[PDB]
Amino acid sequence: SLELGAADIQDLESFEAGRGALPARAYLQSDAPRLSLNGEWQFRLSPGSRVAPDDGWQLGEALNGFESLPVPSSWPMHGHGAPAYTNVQFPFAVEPPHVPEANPIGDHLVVFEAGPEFFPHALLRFDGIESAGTVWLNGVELGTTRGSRLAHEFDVSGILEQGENTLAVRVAQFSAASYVEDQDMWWLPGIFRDVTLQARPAAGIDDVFVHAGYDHITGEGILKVEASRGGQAIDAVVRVPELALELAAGTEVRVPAVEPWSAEVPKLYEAAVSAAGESVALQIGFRSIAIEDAQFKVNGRRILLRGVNRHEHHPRLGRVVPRDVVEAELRLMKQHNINAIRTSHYPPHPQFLALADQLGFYVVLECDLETHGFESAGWAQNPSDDPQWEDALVDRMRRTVERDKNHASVVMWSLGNQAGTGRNLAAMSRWTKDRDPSRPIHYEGDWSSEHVDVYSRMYASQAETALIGQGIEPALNDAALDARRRAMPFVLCEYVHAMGNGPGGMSEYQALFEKYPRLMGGFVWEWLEHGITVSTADGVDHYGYGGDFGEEVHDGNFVTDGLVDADRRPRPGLLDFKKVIEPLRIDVARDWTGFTLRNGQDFADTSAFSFRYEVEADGGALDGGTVDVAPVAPQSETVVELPGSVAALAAGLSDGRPAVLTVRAVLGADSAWADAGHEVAWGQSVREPGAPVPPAPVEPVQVQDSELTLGPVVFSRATGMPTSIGGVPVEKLGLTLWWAPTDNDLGREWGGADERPLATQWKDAGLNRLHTRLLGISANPGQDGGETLTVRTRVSAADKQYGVLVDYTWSTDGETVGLRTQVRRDGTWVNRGFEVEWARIGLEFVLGEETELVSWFGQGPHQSYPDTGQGARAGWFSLPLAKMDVEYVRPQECGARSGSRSAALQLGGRTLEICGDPFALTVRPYSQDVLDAAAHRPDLKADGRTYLYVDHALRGVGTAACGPGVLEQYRLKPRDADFILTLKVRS
Amino acid sequence: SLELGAADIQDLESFEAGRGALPARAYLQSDAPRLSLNGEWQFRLSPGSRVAPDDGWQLGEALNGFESLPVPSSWPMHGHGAPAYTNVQFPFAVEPPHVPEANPIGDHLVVFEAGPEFFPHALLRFDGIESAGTVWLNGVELGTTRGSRLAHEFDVSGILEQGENTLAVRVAQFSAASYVEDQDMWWLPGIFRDVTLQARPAAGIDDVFVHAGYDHITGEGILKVEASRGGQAIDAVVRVPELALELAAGTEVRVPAVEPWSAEVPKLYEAAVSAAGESVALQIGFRSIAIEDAQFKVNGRRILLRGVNRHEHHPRLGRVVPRDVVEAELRLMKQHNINAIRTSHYPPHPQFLALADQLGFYVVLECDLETHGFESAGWAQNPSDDPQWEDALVDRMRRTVERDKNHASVVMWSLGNQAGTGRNLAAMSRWTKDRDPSRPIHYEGDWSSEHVDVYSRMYASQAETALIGQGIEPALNDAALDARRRAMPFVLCEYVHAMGNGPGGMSEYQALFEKYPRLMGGFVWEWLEHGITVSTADGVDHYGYGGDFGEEVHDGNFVTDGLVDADRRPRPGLLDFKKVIEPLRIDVARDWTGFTLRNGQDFADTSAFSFRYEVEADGGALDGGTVDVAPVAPQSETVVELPGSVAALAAGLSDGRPAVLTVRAVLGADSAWADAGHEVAWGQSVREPGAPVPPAPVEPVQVQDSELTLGPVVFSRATGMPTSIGGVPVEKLGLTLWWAPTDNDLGREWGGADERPLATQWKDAGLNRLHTRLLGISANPGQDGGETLTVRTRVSAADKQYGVLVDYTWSTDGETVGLRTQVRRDGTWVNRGFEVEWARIGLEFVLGEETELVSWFGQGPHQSYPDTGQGARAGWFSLPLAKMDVEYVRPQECGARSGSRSAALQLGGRTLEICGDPFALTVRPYSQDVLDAAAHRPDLKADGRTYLYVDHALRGVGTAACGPGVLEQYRLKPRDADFILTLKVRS
Ligand SMILES: OC[C@H]1O[C@@](CO)(O[C@H]2O[C@H](CO)[C@@H](O)[C@H](O)[C@H]2O)[C@@H](O)[C@@H]1O
Ligand SMILES: OC[C@H]1O[C@@](CO)(O[C@H]2O[C@H](CO)[C@@H](O)[C@H](O)[C@H]2O)[C@@H](O)[C@@H]1O
Ligand SMILES: OC[C@H]1O[C@@](CO)(O[C@H]2O[C@H](CO)[C@@H](O)[C@H](O)[C@H]2O)[C@@H](O)[C@@H]1O
Ligand code: NA
Ligand code: NA
Ligand code: NA
Ligand code: NA
Ligand code: NA
Repeated sequence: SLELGAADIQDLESFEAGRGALPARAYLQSDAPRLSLNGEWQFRLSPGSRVAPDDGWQLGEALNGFESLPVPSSWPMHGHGAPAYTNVQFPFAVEPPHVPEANPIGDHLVVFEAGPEFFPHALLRFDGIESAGTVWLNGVELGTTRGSRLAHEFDVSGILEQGENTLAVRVAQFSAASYVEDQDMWWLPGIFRDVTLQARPAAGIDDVFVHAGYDHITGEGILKVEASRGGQAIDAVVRVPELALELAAGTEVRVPAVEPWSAEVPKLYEAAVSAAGESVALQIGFRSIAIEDAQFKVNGRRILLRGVNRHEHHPRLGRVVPRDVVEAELRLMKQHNINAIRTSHYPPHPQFLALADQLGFYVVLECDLETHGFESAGWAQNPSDDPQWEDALVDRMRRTVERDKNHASVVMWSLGNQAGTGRNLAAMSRWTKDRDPSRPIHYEGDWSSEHVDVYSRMYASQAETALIGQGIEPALNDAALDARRRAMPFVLCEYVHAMGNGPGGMSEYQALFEKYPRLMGGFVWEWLEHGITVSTADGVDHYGYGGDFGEEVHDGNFVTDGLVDADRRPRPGLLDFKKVIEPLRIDVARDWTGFTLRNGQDFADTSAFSFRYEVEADGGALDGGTVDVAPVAPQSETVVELPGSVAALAAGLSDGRPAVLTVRAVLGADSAWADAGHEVAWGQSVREPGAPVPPAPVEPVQVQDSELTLGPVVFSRATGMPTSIGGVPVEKLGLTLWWAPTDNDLGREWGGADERPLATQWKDAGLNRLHTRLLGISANPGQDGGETLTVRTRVSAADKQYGVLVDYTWSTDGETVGLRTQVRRDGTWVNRGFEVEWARIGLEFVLGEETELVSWFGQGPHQSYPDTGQGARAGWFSLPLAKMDVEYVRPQECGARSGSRSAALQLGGRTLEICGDPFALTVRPYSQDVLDAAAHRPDLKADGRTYLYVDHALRGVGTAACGPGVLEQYRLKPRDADFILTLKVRS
Repeated sequence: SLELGAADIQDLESFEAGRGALPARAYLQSDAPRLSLNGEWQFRLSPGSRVAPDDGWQLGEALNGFESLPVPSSWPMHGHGAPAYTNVQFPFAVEPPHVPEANPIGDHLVVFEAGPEFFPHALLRFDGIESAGTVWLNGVELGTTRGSRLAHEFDVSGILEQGENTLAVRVAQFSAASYVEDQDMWWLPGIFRDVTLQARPAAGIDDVFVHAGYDHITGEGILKVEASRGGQAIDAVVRVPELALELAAGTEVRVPAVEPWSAEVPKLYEAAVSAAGESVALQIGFRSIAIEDAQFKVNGRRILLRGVNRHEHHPRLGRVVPRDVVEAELRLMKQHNINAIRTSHYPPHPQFLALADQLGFYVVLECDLETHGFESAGWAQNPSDDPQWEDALVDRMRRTVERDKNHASVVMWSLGNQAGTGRNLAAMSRWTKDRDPSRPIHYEGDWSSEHVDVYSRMYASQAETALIGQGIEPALNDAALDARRRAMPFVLCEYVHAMGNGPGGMSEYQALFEKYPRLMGGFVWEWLEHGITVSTADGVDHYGYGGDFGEEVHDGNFVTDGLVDADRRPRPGLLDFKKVIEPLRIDVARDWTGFTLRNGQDFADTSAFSFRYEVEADGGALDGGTVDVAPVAPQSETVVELPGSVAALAAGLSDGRPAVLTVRAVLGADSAWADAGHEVAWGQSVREPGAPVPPAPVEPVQVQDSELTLGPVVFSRATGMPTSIGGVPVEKLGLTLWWAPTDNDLGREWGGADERPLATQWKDAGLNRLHTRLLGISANPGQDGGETLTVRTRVSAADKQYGVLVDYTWSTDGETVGLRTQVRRDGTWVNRGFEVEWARIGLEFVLGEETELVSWFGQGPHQSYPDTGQGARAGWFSLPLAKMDVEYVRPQECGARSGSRSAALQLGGRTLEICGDPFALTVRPYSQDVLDAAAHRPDLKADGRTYLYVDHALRGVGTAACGPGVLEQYRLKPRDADFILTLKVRS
């Protein structure tokens, strides 16, 4: 037997959990001495175990090939190898427990000083190593770690020396554990969380288990704080000053009155549990969780989960998320009305839990387990059902539960994610129910729900959710399991996939959540895009995604699928989501006399809010103020009268003058997560502008050799298109039916016998390559010697027989231009046996000058499509051209403003104004073909023109990248259509 | 009505044939004065009719915007616009008779002098204008042309002036006629054939119709030469000096003895038909065509068509094919045993016909008609069935037939190609049968064969051809039409699609052609690749194809699908085809005493051939000479004894010494198409070398820290791979299962429920991204203290569970290395529900040095795959590395030499030798991933290494790009396998 490295590889292929570690326990704030070893370490990378040197480097002397590296780190974020993104696919051959030969081996070393306070007893703590670590101290092997997002501690008593010590950690990227860590995210090896030296004084406390229930009938707290040392219960004193409590650890007491903890009102009581040699500081939130009548209840009430799935990602540091970024993003979530977080799909940094307790989120704390890439072989060799993996998988769940069991914010334990069904998941569930019966068990991966307490699905359609909400979904084959599941409350652990332009269809889910008590709510997939900052040639910065780092196998931009970008800048989807889940409903009376107010919170009344009104018109604000609202109880409603001035202003409005009344609920005072005046909810009533009246056609057509003139518009006699409007140069005018595919349009819709993505259906149909034939140009009798001009055209694509006849009828009184567009199908829009859907029915104006400013009356400020835009409110908006765009990582259709009544483009010295019945407005400095061709933002280039899109109809954007496509009501099937616009140019 | 250009466009949209032209007639060699106007014209291009100037340019004075252009020309070959390639797709919206707005308009003008010999009467002749011409002479409109590959003539009497004249031609690229000219080829507008001024003397001859039949019972010729003027029969004298004939035009006579015309023996008699004012020169071939007993017969005998489809293309001049290129390519065809040409899919240049008469080809003369792009709408609006198109389509057939009706080589008229079924095709057939009953009618497009005389298909499988050959194919629904068709002979007008590496499966068709009299044979698709020469940055030259010229819609490299490249360099497919269709069969006796000889010709005996033998061995030729063969009649056979020296040499051969006896039939004398010694047919008998005997394993394994040594091979202990063999650096060794997809592998195979191209099946299966895990390395007891070395590995791909266990067992005596490779499936090779096929079972050696020379014993010199290589003969070959490659336009797998027994690579100072039971050999200076990624030849780059492929098994290459995929016997399904090689290095 002559091959090198067999012992190292045999360890990496082990099914066992780590070796040599102390018992799993809680992460506890203690007064015991501690020393963080975070900082600059020395690092050496080898390409595999068989060539990783056995050169005594653990002793730290004469190190050849080492360089400095910050720890904690994801080491491919610092030039060592490269990030690699796969979704489901494993990046190595599926032969568990075997590892590939190409397996980055990172040797880590740091020298540190240990003072006398770490003797006789201390330990070393590692809060995360991806995926397999071997640890030596002063050349002595302490043990190994498995479970990349889990904590390990090693006793160093009698190995640590007073004074200088050398810590050495060999980290393998891949191991047998990789087979159970197949989350959809970047593969990033490293020592990516804290390394800590902790003294273990005699007569100390190793573990604590807080039990703090709430009796919602009596208002009492039920408190018991367990404390142990070496796995044995110990004498300790628990003190809770604010509740006047001094009690023994280990005894259950009834606190006469406590204020209960919820995400809405995250009341925490400071406490300490003390033994002779060590004191632990705790924050106690009293709350009880119960499943009753097919509802998930906290403190006696059904709650609504307004959730997101939170991965840990940083665009420059990988899995290392700085604390200030964590604090800021949780405040951002609260500021967008989120009340719940799922830790997809592993425990977070241990510091996250106290922030969730404090700011207030319902947390689904999920174990580090995912075997998704076994699905493609029918789950053959799945670790979840393989007896050899039982100890490893129970260990993951044990470490998960033990670390975070004291936190009020944790309201469910999750076994893992997309790991199939199997006996080891049952073992993990049984262990958890025995250890901590206070929290229900979640696991979507087994739809029978045999070993869980809630029925969880991901991306179930709105239709299926409505059936589940009514308790009428199809039965399981097993009657006993069906009865159990039908009595469970239902949660969407992932829904309304937020990739690219979208997500559409959020309102339809939310209406069901509000209607059906069995529905717990849902967690958007996902909070953040995992973009990785990259540099172009001129040092331009942009986000990269799958395949941008040389991966042989990858899943492209599927890692950029979030409500916020990697730097936590909101995508439009977050602005819409904030509105969808707003915790108050404000319905403003049509006559502006008042508003109906429903408090949708579960526990809090409306006393935290100030209720403000404003009336706005073309010239700005006309009236505004605040109104007193007696506190509305949770789940109750009332009618609030507005001051008489408001309705009087509505009564005096001249007909056709637009005006908007907005009623807003804002924070009356600073909270922990935002300042006074922060907006939480709103409602509006709009007095719409009258339809624009088309101008009298009193100008005639002036005919020249090659041009025609009709008031302010010049036409080409060869094309029939305008070449200038009031001096503004027009390079092209034509019909649009297509847009640059969104991420959703690139996904298959599994619903019918056509599984081509919409984008492919469009390409096959030629919708991206329309051409127009001129049929004729004629002038017609207008008014008082005036003439209208009708240009007849037909739009089709090469090699297709279907088309649309498009007639433009132009009229002018000399200042205002009337444009009537009529579209008529000529032949059936069917291609490859399937009917062709359209993205829109609209016009593209290509103008020969650049636009500096875009203003409009309609919905804003951000984009809106038929099935999105909930956060776009009625008003007057004005933006520089650049701010009309949306910086999605892969450029795609975006930036449309649906519901526009008027628009004004400032092209240098002129202003082009458009009016009509509702239209969507888009303005870009590059063409649709440039947008579609661009894979990253630097691929976009301005060409000196303005591309102006005026759409009479748009389709929805849906969530077809993962989950439901566009709902039926928002699909755009070929039809005949006609629409009127007016245009005019101002200097 | 204000749009510009409506009259021009109305003409372009006309359904009528041209206007103003003289009656269609034959192309005739006359003594009437003539003046070619070919030469430098003046040319102006406009982008469409509506902007094409009406500026009096036809008068030729004050021309603004004109530049010189050669005529004839395809004008996009000279910088004016660009070539555009589509296969089926129309490049404009399918709204016949309407034309797109983007429609290149080329104005052509030339000034010329007309002497007195062109008065009083002359005409102007245009032999081709694509697609619509309007002609003016001295400002007077003569008429228009429709039918791009058809001739038009215009009477200029009284318009032509003595002295200077100005000819003006406006040419539209697209017209209504484009709908009926949808051939799979480049769209190339232009005046692309001759322009001629011809005097029409009084008492002349306008048309001639030669009837020259052959009575094969009596040997008589049946001759009647019709002559007419102004459409009326005239008095003229026919003289045929060689047959001692002087007869009146219009009278049928019986010539007592004539020598008949065939492609094999193209006897032509010179003749002249003379009136008082004009004499026409003719070449008369006597031959009669008959369909009898479901056979296509010429001169009383069934013939075998050994055919190609000939387009007219030139890589720098487009549709203009210089005469010297025509002459050379027809000689090249004869030199590759071709005897038949289909003029796909329009009449050729008129000069082609006399060359075919002279050199000898059976010609299928096809009308300019193809409506293929209507198929995708179920043939809705197909012109072939639209009454408005009757006159246009009958006109095309009339001009087709009238031009070429005097040529003996034309043995069938074809109505067109892929034009569906319809009443206008029936009209064309009826017109043709009435006008010229002497030639059968061909048209594949209507499978019922209602209006034809032969049953024609394209790309029918070998299986279906065998059924048709036996007369047992499934019946038509209509019993009367079925009876008619079952009594027709059967031709493949297109088969064994020759795109890229291939075509495979030619032998299986040919065996059927020889077995079944109903089978007429077939015409390969196609003779030439339509590559267009393009230049890179350093002025490197390469061929471009579809999409390389900016086309919005195109069909890529489907235009490069020929037996020869655009410069008429043979592809390997032509070398194989020559052998498949060789007209003699030579079967050499195993004992080398003689050979069996079958004469497969239809008319000629074997007297044109010299029969040569040669015996070759490792040291070169050992014996050779000629042998006398009494002439063998067509379709007969004989046994020919070889001189005794040959068998004596075979008897004396020491066992295991390779030697090859080749018997060849060459031209005994110069022919019109090749020189004496040109090889026509051959056969071989090979005395195979014994299996190489593996060396005694008497060397032990020498173990060092990181390396192992076993005689001349050094191994890495980390990988188990050799790092040098006898000093030759080895960078990598591993198993191969994949190759860079051929054009055929990129085509769908419609046969089963998996319609993914093989290339896609491979990509989905990960076959292009294999990885290898090392399982162990061990030494084992050899002989006399010697050791063998077994390296155990497993090959798989990321995210897959299937693999193959590959064990390498190495042995050496110190000079020769034995390598045994054993492959064993581990798990089922199924992916996405379908079994994964392999391209090969082989080894890739990546050597760290360049190869200058590759030599081998096996088959050669050119490439061979399991279902190709018929033209590769047994022998010893040696080539510089560059000449191992094949210059396909899109690089792809190619260059394998199947059937190799030994190989020698010269890498500088060393020679690496490989021996084994048969293996395929490939050697390249770049990797497979470079080959697969390259879209054009300049994308290939040498990297300083040698990539050496030794394959124990290969799959076939088939013709899946269009037609049958790999036949079952040549498919390579996953299996277990083992194979032995020996290696040794010489300095
Ligand atoms: O295919 C549905 C079926 O598969 C199971 C495991 O057998 O769940 C797996 O597949 C689901 C569908 O892709 C995933 O949603 C789930 O996460 C995964 O574990 C069954 O539970 C389910 O009935
Ligand atoms: O970082 C969270 C932090 O944001 C602050 C200050 O920026 O909150 C204010 O700022 C937000 C920026 O959009 C406002 O949207 C928000 O309404 C406002 O309170 C801090 O107060 C908060 O703690
Ligand atoms: O161009 C046709 C022309 O080729 C010639 C001379 O090249 O024929 C000879 O050349 C061929 C080149 O490969 C040989 O393969 C062929 O065997 C040989 O006769 C002319 O004779 C022929 O007319
Ligand atoms: Na609910
Ligand atoms: Na994702
Ligand atoms: Na108040
Ligand atoms: Na035959
Ligand atoms: Na082709």
